[PDB]
Amino acid sequence: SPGIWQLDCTHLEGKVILVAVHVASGYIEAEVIPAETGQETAYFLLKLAGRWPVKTVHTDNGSNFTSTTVKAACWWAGIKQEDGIPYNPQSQGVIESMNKELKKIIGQVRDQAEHLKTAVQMAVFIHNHKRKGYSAGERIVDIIATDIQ
Amino acid sequence: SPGIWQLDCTHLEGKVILVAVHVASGYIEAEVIPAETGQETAYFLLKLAGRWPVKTVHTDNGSNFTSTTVKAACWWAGIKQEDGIPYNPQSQGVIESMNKELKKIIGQVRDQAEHLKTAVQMAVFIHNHKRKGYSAGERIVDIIATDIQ
Ligand SMILES: CN(Cc1ccccc1C(=O)NCc1ccccc1)Cc1ccc2c(c1C(=O)O)OC[C@H](CCC(=O)O)O2
Ligand SMILES: CN(Cc1ccccc1C(=O)NCc1ccccc1)Cc1ccc2c(c1C(=O)O)OC[C@H](CCC(=O)O)O2
Ligand SMILES: [Cl-]
Ligand SMILES: [Cl-]
Repeated sequence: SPGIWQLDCTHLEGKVILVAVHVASGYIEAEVIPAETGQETAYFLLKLAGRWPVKTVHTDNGSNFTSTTVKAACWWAGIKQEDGIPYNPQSQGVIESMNKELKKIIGQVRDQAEHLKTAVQMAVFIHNHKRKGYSAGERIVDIIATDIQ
Repeated sequence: SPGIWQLDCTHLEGKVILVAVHVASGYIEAEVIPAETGQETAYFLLKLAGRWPVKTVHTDNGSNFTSTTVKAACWWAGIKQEDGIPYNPQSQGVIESMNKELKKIIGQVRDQAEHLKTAVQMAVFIHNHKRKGYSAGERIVDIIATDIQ
């Protein structure tokens, strides 16, 4: 499970926030895109996999699962592309809670930037650094390092 | 040194590739931008610092050191902004070598994408996964996890 990630798409201000969540740690990366296309999703996964050791991605919906551009990115980056069916129903609730948390943080910073993308990156920073006591950023590094060793 | 990063700007195809290098590991993040501005640099640092525990950034040039937008990003993200003067002359050679390596990789993948940004992300992936035997991606995680513990 050190290599498992989950995609998540949420909406704000008539734009799309694409999120990848490292399941085991709750660490996230995110970007603002005008719309959630296969090409946007593919590029996002390519970035993610160059930065972290991404073994498996649970796609956020059936369109991204189906997308041959997304499949091409997963092939390129050596990622196992999987569906995102919540066989464990707790997954649904976790993601919904996360989207609510992120939107709350974006609200708290929204006046510190003109553009939504800046606010989203501020929210990523706050989420990943928040101690709950370790932070998600500490947890992901410890989980992966333990795996390497 | 787990928290020390160096900025680096290189050019290709009439575009700018902005790179951050984790000094102790050689791990990199990079993006393609139309031009180096304070705003682009500030946004890049904001992204980097939300993803890794960035303590100190050696700026790539004096304009980015001076830029009040870059200083504002460093303030926001809790980064110590420093100059990039190669007091150790080996620094110069390392960054030059890295730029040549990255451009080499970009050439090797260039026909696998229409857009330069895609090729740059492929190059980031290849660089960070390359075993030198550990990869830069393994070294950065080990270095940071050892720091946390
Ligand atoms: C579609 N294209 C096809 C292609 C075109 C030419 C040669 C090979 C291929 C090919 O299939 N390569 C294999 C491959 C490797 C990795 C990932 C996917 C496929 C690749 C691609 C995907 C997402 C992008 C791209 C590009 C691009 O061509 O550069 O460009 C920027 C864009 C930014 C986000 C947005 O703007 O949506 O995301
Ligand atoms: C310039 N602006 C000033 C500002 C405007 C309104 C309110 C507060 C501030 C303010 O000073 N906040 C403190 C602050 C926090 C964090 C970093 C820097 C400053 C902030 C900013 C920087 C880089 C960006 C932005 C933005 C934006 O406003 O959203 O937008 C996307 C753009 C993308 C890259 C490109 O397009 O160059 O990079
Ligand atoms: Cl972090
Ligand atoms: Cl990696």
